[PDB]
Amino acid sequence: KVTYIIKASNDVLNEKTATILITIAKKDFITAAEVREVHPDLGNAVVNSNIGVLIKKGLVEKSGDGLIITGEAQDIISNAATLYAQENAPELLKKRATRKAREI
DNA sequence: CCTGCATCCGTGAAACCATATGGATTATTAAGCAAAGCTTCTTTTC
Repeated sequence: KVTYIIKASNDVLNEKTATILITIAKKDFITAAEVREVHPDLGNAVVNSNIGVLIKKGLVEKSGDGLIITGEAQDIISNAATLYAQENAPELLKKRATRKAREI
């Protein structure tokens, strides 16, 4: 899960901003009060510190009240589900028959 | 010199040679593209 996140980010993160990053990429332009709501274990300035890291890294930014990742963090998520497909859903990553097509 | 008349000017109702030259035009090809067509997964029927 966050193994693929922090591993896919080359360990630039910790688990707090990992699951917060799952929350931000999970619903587009959500409020940080919902982030603190689904993270009751973390403090208000702990969540705001982790958003200070993602803003500090420039991944998650605002749109007025908006909160969303950029495309590079999106590539980190898609690599995370890629390795999650390599190790957790192996037959989901498959391929069917391919047409040639035409023969002389 | 300055008063006094005249006027008059405005003002409206050839051909060629040569030499670059580059920009304009044409051809030629790589990319791409919409449309078609396999391949498998559901969906509907008896």
